[PDB]
Amino acid sequence: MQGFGVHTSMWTMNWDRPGAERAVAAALKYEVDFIEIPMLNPPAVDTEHTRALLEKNELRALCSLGLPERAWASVRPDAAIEHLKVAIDKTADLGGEALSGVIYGGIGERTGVPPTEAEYDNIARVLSAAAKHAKSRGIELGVEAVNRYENHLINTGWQAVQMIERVGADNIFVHLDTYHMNIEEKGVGNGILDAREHLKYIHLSESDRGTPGYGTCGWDEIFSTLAAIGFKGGLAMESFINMPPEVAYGLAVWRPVAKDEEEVMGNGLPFLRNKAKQYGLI
Amino acid sequence: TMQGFGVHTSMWTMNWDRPGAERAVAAALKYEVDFIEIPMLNPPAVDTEHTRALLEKNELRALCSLGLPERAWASVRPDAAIEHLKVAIDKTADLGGEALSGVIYGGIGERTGVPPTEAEYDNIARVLSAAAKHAKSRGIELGVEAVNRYENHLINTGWQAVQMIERVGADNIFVHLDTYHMNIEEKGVGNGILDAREHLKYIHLSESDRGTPGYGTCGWDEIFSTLAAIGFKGGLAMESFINMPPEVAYGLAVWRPVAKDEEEVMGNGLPFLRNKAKQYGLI
Amino acid sequence: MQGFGVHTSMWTMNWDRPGAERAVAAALKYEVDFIEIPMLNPPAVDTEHTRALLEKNELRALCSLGLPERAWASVRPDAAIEHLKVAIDKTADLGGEALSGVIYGGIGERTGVPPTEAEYDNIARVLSAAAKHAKSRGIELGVEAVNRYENHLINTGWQAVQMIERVGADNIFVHLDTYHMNIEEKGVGNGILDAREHLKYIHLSESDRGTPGYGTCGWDEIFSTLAAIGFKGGLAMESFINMPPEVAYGLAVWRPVAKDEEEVMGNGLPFLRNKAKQYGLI
Amino acid sequence: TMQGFGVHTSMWTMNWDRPGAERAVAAALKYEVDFIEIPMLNPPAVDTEHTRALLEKNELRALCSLGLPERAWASVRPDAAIEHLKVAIDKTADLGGEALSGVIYGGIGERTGVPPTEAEYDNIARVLSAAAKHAKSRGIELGVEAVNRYENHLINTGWQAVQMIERVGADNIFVHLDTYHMNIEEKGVGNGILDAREHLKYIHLSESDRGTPGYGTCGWDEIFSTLAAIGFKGGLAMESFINMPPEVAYGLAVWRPVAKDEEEVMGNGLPFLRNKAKQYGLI
Ligand SMILES: O=C(CO)[C@H](O)[C@@H](O)[C@H](O)CO
Ligand SMILES: O=C(CO)[C@H](O)[C@@H](O)[C@H](O)CO
Ligand SMILES: O=C(CO)[C@H](O)[C@@H](O)[C@H](O)CO
Ligand SMILES: O=C(CO)[C@H](O)[C@@H](O)[C@H](O)CO
Ligand SMILES: OC[C@]1(O)OC[C@@H](O)[C@H](O)[C@H]1O
Ligand SMILES: OC[C@]1(O)OC[C@@H](O)[C@H](O)[C@H]1O
Ligand SMILES: OC[C@]1(O)OC[C@@H](O)[C@H](O)[C@H]1O
Ligand SMILES: [Mg+2]
Ligand SMILES: [Mg+2]
Ligand SMILES: [Mg+2]
Ligand SMILES: [Mg+2]
Repeated sequence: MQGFGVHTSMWTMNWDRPGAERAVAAALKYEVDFIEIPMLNPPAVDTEHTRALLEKNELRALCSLGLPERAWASVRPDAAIEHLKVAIDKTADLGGEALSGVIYGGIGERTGVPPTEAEYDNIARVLSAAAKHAKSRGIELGVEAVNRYENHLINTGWQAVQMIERVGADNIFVHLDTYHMNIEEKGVGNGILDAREHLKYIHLSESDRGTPGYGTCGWDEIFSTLAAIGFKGGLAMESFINMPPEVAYGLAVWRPVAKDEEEVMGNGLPFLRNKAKQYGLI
Repeated sequence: TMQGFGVHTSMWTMNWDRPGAERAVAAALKYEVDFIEIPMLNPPAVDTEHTRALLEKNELRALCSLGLPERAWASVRPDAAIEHLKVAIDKTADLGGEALSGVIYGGIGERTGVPPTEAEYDNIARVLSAAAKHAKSRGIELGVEAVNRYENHLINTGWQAVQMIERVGADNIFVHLDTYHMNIEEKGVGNGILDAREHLKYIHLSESDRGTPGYGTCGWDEIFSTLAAIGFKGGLAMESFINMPPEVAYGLAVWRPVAKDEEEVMGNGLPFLRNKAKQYGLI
Repeated sequence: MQGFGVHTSMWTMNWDRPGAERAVAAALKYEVDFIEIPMLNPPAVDTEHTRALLEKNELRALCSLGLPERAWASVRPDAAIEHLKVAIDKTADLGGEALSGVIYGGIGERTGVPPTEAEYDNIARVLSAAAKHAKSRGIELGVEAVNRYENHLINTGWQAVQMIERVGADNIFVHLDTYHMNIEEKGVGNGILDAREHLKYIHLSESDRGTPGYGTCGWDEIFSTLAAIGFKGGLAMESFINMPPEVAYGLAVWRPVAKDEEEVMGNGLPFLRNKAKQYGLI
Repeated sequence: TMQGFGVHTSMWTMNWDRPGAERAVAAALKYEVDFIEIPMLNPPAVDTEHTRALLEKNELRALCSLGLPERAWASVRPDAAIEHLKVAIDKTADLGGEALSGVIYGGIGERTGVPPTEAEYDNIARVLSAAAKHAKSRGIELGVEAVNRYENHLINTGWQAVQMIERVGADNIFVHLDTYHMNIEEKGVGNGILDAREHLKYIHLSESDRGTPGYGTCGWDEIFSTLAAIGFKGGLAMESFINMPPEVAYGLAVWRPVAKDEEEVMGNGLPFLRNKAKQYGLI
């Protein structure tokens, strides 16, 4: 994945047929290169319809998800493997090139105590099996580090890399998110540095999930460090103008992040494209 | 109105028993602070006279802070919240504290999955009006600390805190901001200070990862410049989660160390904050 | 002045008839509230044409200059007074509301040692005379602090305020410039703080004189501090893009500051207006 | 190959005379820096055996820096520049210095009034080629420091510095950046580091007003993150003009104190920079 993309919560709450149409049409208005589609209810996704829309409008895609509690990999690894296999198949069927996000646990997952080796061992077994299935469908898997309040297992670039190393697959990458790094990284550039050998995808998300350029993220540090490590993967926006219901409780958007998609896309995407030009990103 | 620099004593003591109070006051003297913030996990157990004597002997000012336990969350159990707050207010006053602050309007862990409602805010306002009257009768103030979306769904920004203060209509409730929470919640960190400017009397100076101030993602120059520009008169209180007791830490989503040790946090973070306060004239 | 404006150097440094027309046309294109008119040669300005242009287009204006060497106030105060009187009359007659800039000296002053009381006494005598003339024509005067390399006399907000106190006039204000403050102020907000009782005008200029938003100025600190002191004066964008070479060389522009006007105005003005909205200056 | 932390000796002495050398070396030991950077502005006046003995006695490494005097500006008087640089290189080597850096291609305060020309750059390239051979004969390297538009019109950015190193084609010339200069010249400070990454061996960590690092407008987190990202392994050196060498004062434009004294800059600035280097995993 290359260039600029948008997580489709910018435009649709649910990836149903009307929502897919609405999101793809909106993406065309902004000349982005790809979209990121939530894979939160895999049997409900009409893959033939989404593939038709993507190919007609010359858009690339990937999918992302968080695991439902019934299938959290850390404690119910057999259910997690079965869920990920279905999500991988649907991602591949619609033409998506990867399945990323919190593929190792829940959005809002917490035991109340620090993560344990038994949990990480379960996650490793799940991701090893999922990565084999992904290879059979020709897609990659991404592991997104999220903040301490959304998951207790993988919060930093360094923890994400440790899991990629624990699994020992060749088709799992690290996915970072500036909103999460703004909380978790001891200096935001350190997350990028720690993840550099595996970093293929980054959510350029403002500190309050609003408009990039108008929060507390350290954008100049972020873009300088991406340029320094030779980043050439996907640059994707993530702003919860709409909230997918299956993850709303974990994402904690209790008030509007911005007025509407026109504001976030009209002000945020030019800011990010201009910063990528300024620091010479590949 | 607290003045100068202080510290939240969690780095030495979250259980304010007799040895814990001595340990915390000894730390405050070591680091030469102007005041301490005393956590009240269990208000009834506090020895008010021992603490009062310690503060007076050492010319240390203090305030107290807490969050409501689930049995007393104001949004849903306002009668129980009033009863909890009355005990904490009396203990604060009797030990010589000048205010009770923190998440006095709810608890860590509140989340409905939807936006806060008028019904919830009505209950919070009734609780804070009763608590404010009790605090007035004991000659202290109350502070409302805005915390981030994941800890509570009701008061996350300076502007929401001010709206609640206006809803209650008391004269002795102020806004308490926290740079760690503002780093998530405010649309530009200075905007929390700007929105709260008529009521801001206290700020937690905490790094973005609860570690060492100066070494994270908080915008310290914007924070201190904006405090100076609004003419901030109030407590500058350092807050770090280093050495917090495990069960408290886990409740605040601390799953891994926030910093190497106290010598990193206090040896690097306190001078950073004092230097910034001098730089921008807050001193 | 209130709202947003532009220093017209991007279209005109020589305020002749076609230059005035070109600048007012640009002001309307970018929907600004006011223009800052450079006065390289005050005697040559057609005051009636400019006044009619401003009035017809509902545009407000102020003027600015730096003193030429024959009239540097620190050493040639009588000549400085004569030069300022002519500029003040031209400003008032064209409908301008203030004369600002380096009205206390010139670009290129440098003794090699710290500024002296004798220098400051001559400047104060000049500004006292000029302020009285300005008052008789109904306009104010602004003192722009500029960096150490351009002039050795007034570099910080606090130095500007000390000169306002030394003169004792009631119609002189402080004019700050983010490009100069980025060098001179010990934390950029401190220039605004120190000048808070007298600050009525600010040049919003990137650190390299290029595109605001894309440099090393601390824009969030600048706008938050302006909001916090209750700033109600002019927000004026300044960029050296397309400056006439002669003038550019005198300001040490040895290479392009930006790609073109489309970059500077198309990226820079929205950035600044968005920041002003974000922090409630509007 | 300088490494670790060092200080430009204007922190402590206005001239590198015998009393000034003793003062500066003594102060450097008090702060446990790894090296000092000695101005080479009056080469025939430097007592090289005295400085060598002090450095060797106190286990301190050193390099030298300069700006060319107008009589020997390389862009217009290249033969004089070569003769001046040969003397400066010889004295640097005699006192045990490992490199000669700074504005070795022109003046501090050099200005024609118009943009730089190819003929000026041809002269500089010829000078630097000849100087680089002499430096190799004495076993030291040369550094080219980009400085801002008001101090020199020829080399202002990392990218311009690299273009000159490539033009000269000598393998013993490195790029030397300075955060005070990059704060003005680089379109985003990290771009200077990125542009110079193949040749960057030395950086002045100098605050935006030449005062205390951490208390100005330099983007330190961006600076340190980008240094770490490019694998920087050279010298990290402070530059604060507590004292002003007279031969460059007019060009450096320090008209008012940059800070209270050296105790304030070293006491607050060096720990800040060391802590940032640790934070981003340089040191
Ligand atoms: O940032 C995230 C959740 O905090 C993830 O990026 C998540 O939103 C997935 O995309 C769900 O589609
Ligand atoms: O920031 C806070 C919780 O997130 C509060 O400051 C908390 O630490 C309590 O009041 C502790 O007394
Ligand atoms: O910033 C400035 C010079 O450095 C001034 O603003 C200058 O542009 C003149 O006054 C222009 O009229
Ligand atoms: O930063 C500098 C001058 O602007 C340099 O470090 C200067 O010291 C010369 O290059 C050597 O003095
Ligand atoms: O693919 C075009 C279309 O409009 O997409 C949305 C879907 O609900 C509609 O049934 C279908 O006709
Ligand atoms: O002046 C700013 C401020 O918020 O004004 C109101 C006052 O209660 C506070 O002490 C002070 O910080
Ligand atoms: O090297 C020791 C010493 O003190 O350094 C300073 C120099 O002026 C003195 O002459 C010499 O004795
Ligand atoms: Mg994300
Ligand atoms: Mg707090
Ligand atoms: Mg200006
Ligand atoms: Mg330097």
